[PDB]
Amino acid sequence: PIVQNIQGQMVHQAISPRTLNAWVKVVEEKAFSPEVIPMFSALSEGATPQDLNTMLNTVGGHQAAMQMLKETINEEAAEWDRVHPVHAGPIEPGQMREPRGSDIAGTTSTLQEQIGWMTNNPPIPVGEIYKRWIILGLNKIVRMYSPTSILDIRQGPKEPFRDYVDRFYKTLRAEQASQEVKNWMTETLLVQNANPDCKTILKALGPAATLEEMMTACQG
Amino acid sequence: PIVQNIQGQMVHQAISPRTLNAWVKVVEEKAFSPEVIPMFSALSEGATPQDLNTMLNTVGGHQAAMQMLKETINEEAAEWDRVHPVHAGPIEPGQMREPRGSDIAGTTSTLQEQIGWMTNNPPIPVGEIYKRWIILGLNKIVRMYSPTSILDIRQGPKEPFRDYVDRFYKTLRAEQASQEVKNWMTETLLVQNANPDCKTILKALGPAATLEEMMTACQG
Amino acid sequence: PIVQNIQGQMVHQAISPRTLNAWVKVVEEKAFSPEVIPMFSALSEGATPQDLNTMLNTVGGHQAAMQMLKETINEEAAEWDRVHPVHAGPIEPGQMREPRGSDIAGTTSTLQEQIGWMTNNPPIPVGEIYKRWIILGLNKIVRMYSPTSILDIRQGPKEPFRDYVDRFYKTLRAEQASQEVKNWMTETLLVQNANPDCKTILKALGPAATLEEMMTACQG
Amino acid sequence: PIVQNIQGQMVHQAISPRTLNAWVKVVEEKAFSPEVIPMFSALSEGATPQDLNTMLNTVGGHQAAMQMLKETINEEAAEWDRVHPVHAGPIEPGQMREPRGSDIAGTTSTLQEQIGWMTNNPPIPVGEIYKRWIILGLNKIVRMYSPTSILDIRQGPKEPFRDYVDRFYKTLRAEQASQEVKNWMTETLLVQNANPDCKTILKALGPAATLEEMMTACQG
Amino acid sequence: PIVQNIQGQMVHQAISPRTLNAWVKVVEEKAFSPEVIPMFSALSEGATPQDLNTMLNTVGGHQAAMQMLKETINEEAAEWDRVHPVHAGPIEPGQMREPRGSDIAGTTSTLQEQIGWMTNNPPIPVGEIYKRWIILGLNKIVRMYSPTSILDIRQGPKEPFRDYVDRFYKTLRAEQASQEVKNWMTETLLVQNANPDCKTILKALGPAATLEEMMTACQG
Amino acid sequence: PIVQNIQGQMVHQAISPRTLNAWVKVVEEKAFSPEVIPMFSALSEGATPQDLNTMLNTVGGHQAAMQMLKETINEEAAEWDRVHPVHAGPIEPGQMREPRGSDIAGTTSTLQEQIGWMTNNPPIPVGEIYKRWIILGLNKIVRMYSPTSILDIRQGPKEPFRDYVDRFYKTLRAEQASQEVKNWMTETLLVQNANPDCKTILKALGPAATLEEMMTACQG
Repeated sequence: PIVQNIQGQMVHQAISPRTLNAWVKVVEEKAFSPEVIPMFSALSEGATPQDLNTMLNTVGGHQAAMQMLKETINEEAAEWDRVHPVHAGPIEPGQMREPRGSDIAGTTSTLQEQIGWMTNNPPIPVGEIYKRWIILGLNKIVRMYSPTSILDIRQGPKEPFRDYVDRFYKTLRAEQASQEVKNWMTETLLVQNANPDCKTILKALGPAATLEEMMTACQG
Repeated sequence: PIVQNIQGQMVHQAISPRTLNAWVKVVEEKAFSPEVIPMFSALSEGATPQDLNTMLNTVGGHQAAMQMLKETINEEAAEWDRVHPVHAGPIEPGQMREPRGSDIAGTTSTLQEQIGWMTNNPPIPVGEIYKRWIILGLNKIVRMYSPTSILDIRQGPKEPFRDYVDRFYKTLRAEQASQEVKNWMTETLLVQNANPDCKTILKALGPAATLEEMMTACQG
Repeated sequence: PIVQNIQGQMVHQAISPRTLNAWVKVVEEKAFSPEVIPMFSALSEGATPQDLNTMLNTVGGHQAAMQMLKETINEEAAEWDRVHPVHAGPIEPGQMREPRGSDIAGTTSTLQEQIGWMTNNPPIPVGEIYKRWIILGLNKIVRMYSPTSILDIRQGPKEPFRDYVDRFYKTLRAEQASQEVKNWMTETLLVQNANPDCKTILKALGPAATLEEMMTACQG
Repeated sequence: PIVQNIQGQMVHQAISPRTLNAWVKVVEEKAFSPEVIPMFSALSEGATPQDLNTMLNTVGGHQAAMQMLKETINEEAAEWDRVHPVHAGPIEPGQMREPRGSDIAGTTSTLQEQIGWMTNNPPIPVGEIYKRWIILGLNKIVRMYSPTSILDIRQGPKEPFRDYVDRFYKTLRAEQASQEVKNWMTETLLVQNANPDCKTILKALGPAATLEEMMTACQG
Repeated sequence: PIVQNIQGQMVHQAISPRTLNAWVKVVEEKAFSPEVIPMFSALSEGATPQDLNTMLNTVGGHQAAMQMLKETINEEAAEWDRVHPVHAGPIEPGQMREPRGSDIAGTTSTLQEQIGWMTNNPPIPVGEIYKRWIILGLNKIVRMYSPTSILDIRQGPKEPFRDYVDRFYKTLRAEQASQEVKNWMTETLLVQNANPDCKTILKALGPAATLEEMMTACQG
Repeated sequence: PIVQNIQGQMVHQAISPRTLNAWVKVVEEKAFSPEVIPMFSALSEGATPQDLNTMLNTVGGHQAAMQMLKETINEEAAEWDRVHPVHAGPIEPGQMREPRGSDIAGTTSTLQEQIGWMTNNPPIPVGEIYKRWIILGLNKIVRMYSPTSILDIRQGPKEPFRDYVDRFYKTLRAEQASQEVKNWMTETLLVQNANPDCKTILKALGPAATLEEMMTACQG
């Protein structure tokens, strides 16, 4: 990634072997949890496109998901190249050329060019754009990987309300929806697909009640 | 997180994977207990709000408590923006914007803004307030996760006194009761809900019995 | 813990994750033994009172021993406040106030107070006093945690002599007493509860002999 | 590996034991996987040829693959020496001699020679050439180690479609071919060896459709 | 232990918890091999007597060996007090007092006195003498631990010569003898208790032969 | 061992327990293989002779190889003191004594003398010579530990070719044969001691077969 030395100039540090060891390990160990995506955001803070590509390719298995995310990367690069024109000519000092889709993807770029593009003034967030594309691809793969839909979860006769709401939130984290409508599901379906006793309890308590008090009422 | 060098000037540092690996493991290994709050408070000392958000997002399971702490953060931010109004419209040159309800948590604020806020002169303890809010949320959570109340704790006919008093102090530590009422009840409810023979022995020993005397007498 | 080193002494670093993780893991695995006393003393060499509080709060389980340690610390703090009264009236400017009985435990004090009290000229060893308090508490804990007394140790017909004396010395170390009677009790109890073969061997050797000759005598 | 940093660049540090241990573990545990080439490229980022030799010598087992790698490296070094002949006669003073074909592999060179070659002005990237040789050898190794060809892959009546396409893409990644034939062969081979139900589904969808719709079509 | 900072003055650094963790784990896991004492020498390089005392006390179990080493320490301290007189009077700056056996052992001394004694000119190797006493005690313990004597090992009819000589040297590392006589032992007992066929082979080859050629002849 | 600081001046550092534990695990884990000599050469790079002595003394088991390496060290020291006579009797002021046969290994020499020798101007590579001697000793050890000669390798009727060629190259690398004779025999013994059907198939290809062809043709 990129680090700043104590009272020194901006220098580029190599990839973290211990972090990569953890990243490969986490996927195998954790299977494919939704929390894995944040994991990538925390482990790849300020990482270069080459480091991101190495971290993606070093993963063993999930080749179908890798092909899907590569297709999404190609589509995003094509959209970027279509929305932003490309100009050619002499390169003036202090100003870099127009990055293309393949240059943002990092497949036809080099480490020195990436450093020059990320250390310019103003900086070009090529790494940030690639990381956003990667996390969007991971969100798509975790949406497709969801075994149970958001509208298919219902509280059973013997299933506790704690486990019910836990699974409901786990499916909501993996479902596809916008941020505004995201509250509508957890406000309506959470009480519309519960056990009838706690349904009546929450209806008598009030719909505007919060999760803590509604659970303390459903537990008692 | 934040480290202090021998020179005197501090810089930003990315989140180390070892701390989060331990944090994910400690939450899973220890489940939920009173000891998790201190570990959390000692492990995330001097960290940016984004690091705490990632730690609260990288946890696997128990999404109910995560939603509880998220709603607690939202309520605290609402109370903060209600009690602290923005009376100053324009911003002086060289000064950064005041942290609002959504900026104090790091939802719509980048890491550079948090760095500039925490490194100001004088510094703005946004991370400290966020840690206090998370500690209050965890207190509420461990109070909800109590298996039973303090009044229902009664020693059985053949159950030993060691595990009995252990469970008693365990369910008393997670209680939101004040120090005064806890010190008042620990002198009465411990002897009133004990083994009859031991209870009579402790009552005949005197009204100034301490912990070690009770442990030595109740086991004989 | 506080760090006294080269220029730049005005530094304070929190507890390292490796230390705290190791202490919680070792205490649970080793349960309670006389051995923990030196491990705790070595892990907390020159630590701040808040660090000791965090280390005492990180332990999970055994709430009775923790309550006994807390009440012993409170009693010793009350004794210290009784023997070292605080002076009334206004304090002199530039002179730090002496630590009170409750300030040693770190319950009503802050970080800057203990930092100024430890880095004062001359320094005030409040951390050493708190460590001695915790050591006395752990001594009382390991004394009350003794399952079998020292007099109920008798070697069986098939139990080895080495294992017998190992158990005997472990039980003797678990209990705290004056060494002047220990020198007599070890000699008047070791050579009395051995096997008949080892008993006649030590009788033919001599009571005033050393221990290594007794170990190498009845071996095998 | 080479360390290019602030003043004091003239420094050579050996390979860290942790990275070498991680390499040994990932070689022993996973044998050879299509993802080992990015692992080697990340763990050996900017290393001296001696470091590459030490990493290639610590491999456990699979002597045939190592011999294949060695002979490929020798052949490519011979080709480099043939295409880049060395100039005869005396060398100019102060100008470092060009590395020979055998000097790149580090079989007849020393540490100071390659240090001066990599730190010259302009630098000579012999380490990158050796890494290219090693990754080409690894590609040949993973192509030879292919247990089943790409045409002998047929999905059974009960095997899932996701695992089938995962195995297919894994076998395709294990083999190295031109980019202009792979996009045609995958489309002409995937929609033929699927389940009858999934075959009818994809026939109802369309040949020129994307892969995500094929994955989400016959799911469950 | 004692360390020297880069371009700094000689300062005493605190003890490392990981060292004690490795030390407690290795002794329990490896029981009492002769190499354990050597391991001790590497872990206690330049450590203060308090560090060695804590390391010995933190060991779980084996209180008999602890009592034996404490008795040896007391005997060595008494011998040092008898051979070196003790003087009293005013302490001049720059010169330390006469170290007593109780001060060499470190049971009745503090940290600052030992620091001043080890950082004086000329330095008084109190820690080195204590470490020598401790390794002598460990040698005595590992000699007592030896189940089979050096003269009781004989090669069986089906036992190979490799394991035979391995066990022979393992027992020789645990017997009580000086190096001058240890050479004669490892020269004559190796051929006196060997296999008769290999005995005749070595007699035909020659007694002055080294172990390598003797083993290569006995294998064939 | 020996580390290089950013300033430029190097200092002495004690052996880290992690490297010693890793070496012990590798020795315990893999017994003896031709691949452990590069592991030792890369793990103990730039270490004092005392560190190598401690590493060779802390190993548990296989004392025959330890005695072999000790005898080789003694023989090399004898050859050194025989070929390098001490012609200079007096020692110049400021100059250290010349390392003798017993001083080059560290038996009767302290660590300070070794530090002064390795930090001289010009430095005396005593550690490098000791490492070369240990490498030669380990070479002799792995040559002796060869199960059989190179001629006894014969592929059976049902034994596969992969494990056959793997064992062949293993015992060839463990052999003391020179680089020329190894390349001379690897073209003959591999084809003359194979499965008859495969043997004839490979002989029908020609005298210019490569390793990949031998692997792909024999398996058909």
